[PDB]
Amino acid sequence: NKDIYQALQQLIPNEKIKVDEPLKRYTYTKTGGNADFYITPTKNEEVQAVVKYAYQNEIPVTYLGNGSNIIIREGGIRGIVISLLSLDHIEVSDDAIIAGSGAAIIDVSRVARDYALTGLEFACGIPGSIGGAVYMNAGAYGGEVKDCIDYALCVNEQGSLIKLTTKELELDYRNSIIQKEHLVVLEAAFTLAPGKMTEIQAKMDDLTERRESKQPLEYPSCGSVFQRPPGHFAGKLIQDSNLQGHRIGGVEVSTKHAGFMVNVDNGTATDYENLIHYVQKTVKEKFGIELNREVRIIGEHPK
Ligand SMILES: Cc1cc2nc3c(=O)[nH]c(=O)nc-3n(C[C@H](O)[C@H](O)[C@H](O)COP(=O)(O)OP(=O)(O)OC[C@H]3O[C@@H](n4cnc5c(N)ncnc54)[C@H](O)[C@@H]3O)c2cc1C
Repeated sequence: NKDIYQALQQLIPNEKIKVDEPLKRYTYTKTGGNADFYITPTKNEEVQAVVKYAYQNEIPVTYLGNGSNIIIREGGIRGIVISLLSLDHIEVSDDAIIAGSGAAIIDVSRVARDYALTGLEFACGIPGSIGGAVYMNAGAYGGEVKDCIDYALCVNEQGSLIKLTTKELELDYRNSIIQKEHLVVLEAAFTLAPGKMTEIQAKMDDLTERRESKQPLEYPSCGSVFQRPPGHFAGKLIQDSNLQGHRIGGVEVSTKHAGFMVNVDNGTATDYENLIHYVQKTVKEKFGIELNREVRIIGEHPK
């Protein structure tokens, strides 16, 4: 690894490279082992240089946002982890808004309101970054990143810049082309419609109230873990299986929303995975229905 470190240092400012860095310090779930290399670029060129280098030497690269939609094993991640959290700009021009993939979508949603632009109120409570939102076509309460996005600037695994328009992004229900061909999102552009701020505020206020009353927003958490099985709702099945409150390590099935797994007591990525297995097993026994995992689990098992 000496070799990679030395090489990376030839390509990007040294202080932007952290070695054997515990990811639990940065993930929304507060879990995750060591990242061999944790890079925080402040420019697109730096992302390109790192991706090209990794491609050339076959080093796996993991793109990360706020970690609100993954579970990283306690063994950490082998290779290079690029955090896009510093690519945070948000700029508005009339009805258009551009934002770096590291910017919090909630921050962009709040900028939209500041300019009396309607169309992103649905995102006032979605955790994470713009890059992650694009990756999953994040959506809530009838809204989707897809409603107002024009394009997303990305870097392919070979290190080239590619501007993908709305159609090319192939935004779908909880999916996109970012997933299918491992591109890294650098920036997203939107076009919104002028609106009446008091009305924009009222919608955000209602959606905030609604979500707060239904979700365990006060605990680090991973959101909706399972796919929805035919004829039922995963959270309802889990609840009817009397799994709410069931804990393993420091992670338990939320007593506020059975579809959520909260880190209530310094839990680990291992607890999450174990609890998932246990929930799948308990439900299958009670209803004969098999819940399939929706949230990706990455990284290595410890030891
Ligand atoms: C309490 C709670 C409520 C939630 N509510 C909603 C909701 O209402 N609607 C909804 O859609 N989702 C929801 N989520 C899920 C989550 O917030 C979204 O999926 C979000 O867009 C993830 O952003 P992130 O920065 O946290 O991504 P991460 O968790 O850091 O990563 C997610 C995935 O995207 C990739 N990725 C991350 N950044 C980039 C990038 N720049 N380029 C390429 N790939 C990248 C990663 O490799 C990984 O596969 C909720 C989560 C929680 C904990």
